[PDB]
Amino acid sequence: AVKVAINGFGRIGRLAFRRIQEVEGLEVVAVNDLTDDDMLAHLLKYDTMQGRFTGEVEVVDGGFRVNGKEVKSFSEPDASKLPWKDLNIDVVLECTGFYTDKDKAQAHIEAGAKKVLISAPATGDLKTIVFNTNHQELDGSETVVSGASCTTNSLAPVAKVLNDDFGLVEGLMTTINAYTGDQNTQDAPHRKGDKRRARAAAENIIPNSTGAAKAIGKVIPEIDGKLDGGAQRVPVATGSLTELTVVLEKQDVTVEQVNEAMKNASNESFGYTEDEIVSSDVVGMTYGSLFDATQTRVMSVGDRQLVKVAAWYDNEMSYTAQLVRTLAYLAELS
Amino acid sequence: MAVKVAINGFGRIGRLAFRRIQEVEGLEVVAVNDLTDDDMLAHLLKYDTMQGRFTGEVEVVDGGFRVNGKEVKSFSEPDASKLPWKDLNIDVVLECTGFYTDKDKAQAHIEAGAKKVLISAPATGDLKTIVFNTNHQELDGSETVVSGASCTTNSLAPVAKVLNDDFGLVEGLMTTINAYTGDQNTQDAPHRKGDKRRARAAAENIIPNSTGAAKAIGKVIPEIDGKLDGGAQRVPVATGSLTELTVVLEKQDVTVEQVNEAMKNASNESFGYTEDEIVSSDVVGMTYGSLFDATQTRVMSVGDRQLVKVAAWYDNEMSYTAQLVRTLAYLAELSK
Amino acid sequence: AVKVAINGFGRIGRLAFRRIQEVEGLEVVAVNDLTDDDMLAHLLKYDTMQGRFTGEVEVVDGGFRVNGKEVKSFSEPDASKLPWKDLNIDVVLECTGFYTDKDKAQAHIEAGAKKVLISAPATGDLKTIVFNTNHQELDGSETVVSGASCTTNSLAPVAKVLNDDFGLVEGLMTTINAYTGDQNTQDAPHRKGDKRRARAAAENIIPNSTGAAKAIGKVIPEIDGKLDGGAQRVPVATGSLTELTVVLEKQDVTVEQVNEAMKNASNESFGYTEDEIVSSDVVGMTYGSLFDATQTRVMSVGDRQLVKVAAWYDNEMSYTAQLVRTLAYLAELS
Amino acid sequence: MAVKVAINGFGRIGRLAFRRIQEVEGLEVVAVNDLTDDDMLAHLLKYDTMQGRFTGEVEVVDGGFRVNGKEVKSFSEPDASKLPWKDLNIDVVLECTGFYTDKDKAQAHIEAGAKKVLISAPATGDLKTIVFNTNHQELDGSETVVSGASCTTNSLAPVAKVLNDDFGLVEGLMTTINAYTGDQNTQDAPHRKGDKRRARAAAENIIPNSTGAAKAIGKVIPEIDGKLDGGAQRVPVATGSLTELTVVLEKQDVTVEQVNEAMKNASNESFGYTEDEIVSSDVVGMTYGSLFDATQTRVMSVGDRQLVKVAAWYDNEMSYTAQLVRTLAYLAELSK
Ligand SMILES: NC(=O)c1ccc[n+]([C@@H]2O[C@H](COP(=O)([O-])OP(=O)(O)OC[C@H]3O[C@@H](n4cnc5c(N)ncnc54)[C@H](O)[C@@H]3O)[C@@H](O)[C@H]2O)c1
Ligand SMILES: NC(=O)c1ccc[n+]([C@@H]2O[C@H](COP(=O)([O-])OP(=O)(O)OC[C@H]3O[C@@H](n4cnc5c(N)ncnc54)[C@H](O)[C@@H]3O)[C@@H](O)[C@H]2O)c1
Ligand SMILES: NC(=O)c1ccc[n+]([C@@H]2O[C@H](COP(=O)([O-])OP(=O)(O)OC[C@H]3O[C@@H](n4cnc5c(N)ncnc54)[C@H](O)[C@@H]3O)[C@@H](O)[C@H]2O)c1
Ligand SMILES: NC(=O)c1ccc[n+]([C@@H]2O[C@H](COP(=O)([O-])OP(=O)(O)OC[C@H]3O[C@@H](n4cnc5c(N)ncnc54)[C@H](O)[C@@H]3O)[C@@H](O)[C@H]2O)c1
Repeated sequence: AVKVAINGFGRIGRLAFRRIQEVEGLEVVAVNDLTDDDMLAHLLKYDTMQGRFTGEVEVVDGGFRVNGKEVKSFSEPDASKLPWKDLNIDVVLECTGFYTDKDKAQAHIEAGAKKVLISAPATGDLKTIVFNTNHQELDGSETVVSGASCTTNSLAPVAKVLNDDFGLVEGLMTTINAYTGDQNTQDAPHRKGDKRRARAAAENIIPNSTGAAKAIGKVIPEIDGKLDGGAQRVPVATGSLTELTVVLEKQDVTVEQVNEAMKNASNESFGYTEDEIVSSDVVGMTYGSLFDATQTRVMSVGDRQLVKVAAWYDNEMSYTAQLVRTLAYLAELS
Repeated sequence: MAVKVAINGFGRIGRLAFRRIQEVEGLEVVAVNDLTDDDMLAHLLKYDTMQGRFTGEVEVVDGGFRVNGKEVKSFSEPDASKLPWKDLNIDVVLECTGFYTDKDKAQAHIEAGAKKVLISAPATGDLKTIVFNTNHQELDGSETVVSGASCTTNSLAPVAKVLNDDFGLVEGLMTTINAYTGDQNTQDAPHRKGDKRRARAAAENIIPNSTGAAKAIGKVIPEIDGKLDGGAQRVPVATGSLTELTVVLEKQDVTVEQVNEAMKNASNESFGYTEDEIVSSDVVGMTYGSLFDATQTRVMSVGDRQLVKVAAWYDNEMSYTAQLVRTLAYLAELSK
Repeated sequence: AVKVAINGFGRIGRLAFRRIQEVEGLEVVAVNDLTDDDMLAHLLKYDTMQGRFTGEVEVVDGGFRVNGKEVKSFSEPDASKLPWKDLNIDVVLECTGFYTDKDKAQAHIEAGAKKVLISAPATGDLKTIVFNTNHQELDGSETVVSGASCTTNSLAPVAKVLNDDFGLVEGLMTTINAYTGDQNTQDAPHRKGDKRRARAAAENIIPNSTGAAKAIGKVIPEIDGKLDGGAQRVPVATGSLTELTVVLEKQDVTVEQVNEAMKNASNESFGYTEDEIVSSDVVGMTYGSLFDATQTRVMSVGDRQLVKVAAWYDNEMSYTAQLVRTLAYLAELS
Repeated sequence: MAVKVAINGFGRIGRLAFRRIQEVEGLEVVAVNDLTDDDMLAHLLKYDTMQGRFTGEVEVVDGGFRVNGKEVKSFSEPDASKLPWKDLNIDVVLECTGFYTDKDKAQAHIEAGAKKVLISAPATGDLKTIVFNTNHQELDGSETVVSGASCTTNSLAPVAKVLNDDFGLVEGLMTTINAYTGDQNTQDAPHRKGDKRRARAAAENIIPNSTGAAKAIGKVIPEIDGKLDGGAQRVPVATGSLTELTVVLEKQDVTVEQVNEAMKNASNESFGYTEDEIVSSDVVGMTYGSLFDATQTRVMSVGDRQLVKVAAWYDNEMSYTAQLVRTLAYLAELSK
């Protein structure tokens, strides 16, 4: 099996570990974080939104034992010091939020890992990959790769159908987002100077920036510059919805045509549903994006139309399932 | 003398309307009707989860409750036409039950003796739909049954009016991000109206749902009839809401700055303006019908083709209630 | 298989349905509520806290199809008008909350059902059963039985051990409960005139009465009149905790003896944990009561002691698993 | 003439302390220290999710920020000993960071040049722990570092005292059901202090946790040292909490009426009394250190053997803060 190390055993690190248990060909041999084994084992076993871990977890000498398998743990904040060469690490899943750039994540390679897959958008000379939208741009020789964001993974399959079938002129996005760990429990100073992420995450509708639409061109070059938008973070602990309002080249577009084109593009990353679901129904799903045909709207005034659509994602598990798909493909290629 | 008001439905809107009326001279709530008893009516006025403790003294007496010494008569009658409005010389009934959102049905109050009825919601039939400081001057005194429009309508109207007047509205789509309300279930359970989404645990979900606010904007602003549509996303905050509007405009080369300044230029007691990075809890209890947020203004340009996007905050409770009460005073002032 | 009808397809009724899916010898042939089949099917499929229905559901003619089997559905508020005679109903699971009385529940018997199991405490001379505490008091000649409350199923096995091993003098219970459907979404008149249940469920700590401790005599006669207490309903949508503070006859009681006696009494209804869990970790669990050893406390001043303990329960699934165990045992008899 | 206060840690307690001090004559906040900039400090003072908007004018100026024509200097210095307290003539530091909850560590402020330190939390080392209107009279003017106790301790002490004074306290156990606080994570994550329970999503769980409030009550009421213990359940409300106390007493044949009356007679500006069926949102912003709720009094009698339960509300924020600022003024007033 391909030997995987997880840097940052956080929400995405822990869910990625869970997901790897169920993909033949991949094995997590080491995790790194900023805490002790008592805490790491505990957070794997118990999960507020994603539920109890299936098998058994026991703290052992150099880390913890998950269903018979030993996993080594470390507490090394500076990634260049990690014993990656000695552990023969093939790929590092970079999930800390502190190495979101090609040169920063290069620290893992210096430590002896063959490749790095980052669990967020990242700056620098690197590929940004949404599985089943643009993973075929990987060739196996890449050393540092981005897995895009949760919002990008929800958006890209949708935007791609809109453009291929109808011709995208322009569009604006609003993502209605579960609150995340970069927000405060109570109003307090925010480390990044963000006066809105400073506010009590679970008591507020909180506007915030995102680059998912603005930077879509990294994933779909032919629509680069044609989208923008933002986020509204709201008090659900996981599960999100991307709403996209577009102008198209095709004229007299109907709801039926838009829904049908989306259904026709469905696969393991891109879901399709006509059920009147709500956000808790997407908790733990493995679709990168779940297109919801019940929310499609076409506004027509004379010859001029706006098309609006919406796709659900579990910002946690949807993204994680996409990340682990891209992980296996990157390993496959080499 | 003071305009004599009766509140039908001492719920969220009715109780807040009562509180707001204590702050406004010339209006007096003389009577309250609901489906409960005085112990409960008094308690719910005294204590309010989102809107805070009531400022005054509340005391249960025979026939109702005393508020700062002033007697309020209470009744527990579901059939509006049975109410003693003649004897109490009612001038306007604030209709906040959710069960009389129609011209003919609301006529029950007039039969019972009231002069006028103001309905706390959109309403069917041959009546005017009013957002204070957008189209309240369309009222001419002849009206006996009026709609105060919806919370979402009151947030949207002044925004849409500026967009159209200054830039020419071609078309647009709205999404409103809404506090959950009493027509939703606490736990996943069958829903009275067969709505499979309002059926779900209100404070645990992002819940899509319909709204007539954009579709029916033509009733408040005729010149844009049919040019807006949209929907809601109901989320787990107990009050406070945000309206996002994405539009196509006639004027070309529009900028963020131009839109913001135009919004600011139209500000008043109903239509507020802010450049502060506020969140939903900051508008709880505010008395603006709509609070434009200049920080959320965006412009997408691809060649000569633009989308323009704006957002205005509203406390679906106090924003709407403050507007409802301005319309009430105006509508009663026309009778004199 | 035993033919079951479910009256009230609500939180308990739907979860009992799910649970009944994995019990050979038990079959739901009919459901009754006050809504249409579309609503019923949808709420079976999708569940906010309990997750997606594991099988698959389809609306048909006079009810719905759940994995090959057909379930008849009705919309009859008056139970006496139900076709229980025609459908040969062996047991009605009474989950509406409107028939919590021996004589009231008799309507199902007149309608042609053989037995009624009520999913709550109920008045009149009938047996109140907590599975694995007193289900052997059933002899199979009973026509109407109560499955007790959620709190009673959490409290009974705890209380039994305390009395058996230490002798109960007297105690007070406080349960910290998930909010439930008898509460309002927003501050509003309450149907039962309760000025606390009238308040916004998910935005408050709400004190409220409970008859679980006061009526513990129905399940464990030897401690009748020895317990009382109340509830504090808080904003978690399911998952609850019972705390009990007692005076005991035995002297010099220690935390360790208490915990050891609980672990010794453990079974499939009464679990034991030394993990530092929180409420979301018991969501979906199948124990009626999970004793939490980390929460045991002993106060001593001279020879005088207060002993305190706590046990988790998913007021939803914990109760439901217990109700379905009682259903199967009750049905096995005549 | 004004006493010069510096607040170290402009957090939940630090900010509300600032607000409170605006009602106390002869007390002025001249300086604030934290880990951020004036943009952020000014914004968090203006807008408050649970306690509501600050009404005064706040603007960012060169040395810090200006509040209603009064200047406050701000710093961004994590090391208390490096603060310019001597230059600023600081009389008392209100230590609200959570990082100096120890006599010797808090000494850094004195070395920095502050005359006194009042810590907004329980604190280790050789110092007094003070609940205003329970034991503030213990202060004799020569204290250099003082603890203002915990929120729970302030809710508990006036209750424990009445019970002992009027009934003779044998022993008791406590559960406090608490609003979640900033020492908890928004989502399940490693916890900085290794606490596997505070590690969990604060707003989605009932979370058991320790509290020294009952166990360390002897520092406040010496005559009941060692007679109380208990813990906490942290639940998803953002502020507002309740202390439940179950006790055995020496006085026999005790009634709910005797207990409630004893509590009422003891009531003052620190210890409130209610017979209303309130919930947690009703105490948000209250200024009682403790609000006794007579509706929750219970007496369990089996033969001649009794258990007595009582319950007192507190806003863990404003109740505690109001108590801290009372102890602040009294401490400042000593030696004058
Ligand atoms: N949570 C989501 O919905 C989501 C979705 C998609 C992508 N992401 C991205 O994934 C990353 C992690 O997000 P998360 O929500 O899991 O955050 P998290 O805080 O839950 O996880 C971060 C973990 O990294 C650890 N860590 C921090 N610095 C470290 C260091 N220097 N060395 C080793 N460990 C360190 C922390 O202890 C923590 O356990 C971020 O880049 C985020 O943008 C998050
Ligand atoms: N809550 C909001 O944010 C909001 C905003 C704008 C408009 N509205 C509208 O105002 C109306 C009330 O909304 P709410 O949130 O206050 O609802 P609510 O449920 O809180 O209030 C309705 C009240 O009316 C009473 N009632 C019902 N039927 C009655 C009858 N037949 N006779 C007398 N009393 C009766 C109920 O007991 C309840 O107290 C609805 O039409 C709603 O659409 C609500
Ligand atoms: N929710 C819990 O944690 C819990 C736990 C233990 C016991 N219980 C008990 O179980 C019962 C149901 O509780 P719930 O939480 O599922 O409530 P619920 O409101 O979710 O379900 C009740 C269902 O019964 C239906 N109903 C009401 N009247 C009816 C009638 N006359 N005929 C047919 N159907 C009718 C309603 O439509 C609803 O779907 C109550 O007695 C309750 O006290 C609930
Ligand atoms: N919030 C409550 O309910 C409550 C009640 C009573 C007591 N307390 C106590 O008060 C203290 C603060 O609690 P809080 O809830 O306000 O926390 P908080 O996190 O909201 O505030 C702490 C503030 O101090 C700042 N800070 C941290 N280290 C600093 C440093 N070394 N120098 C300067 N500033 C620093 C932080 O940036 C933050 O703004 C804690 O000891 C807490 O236990 C809290």
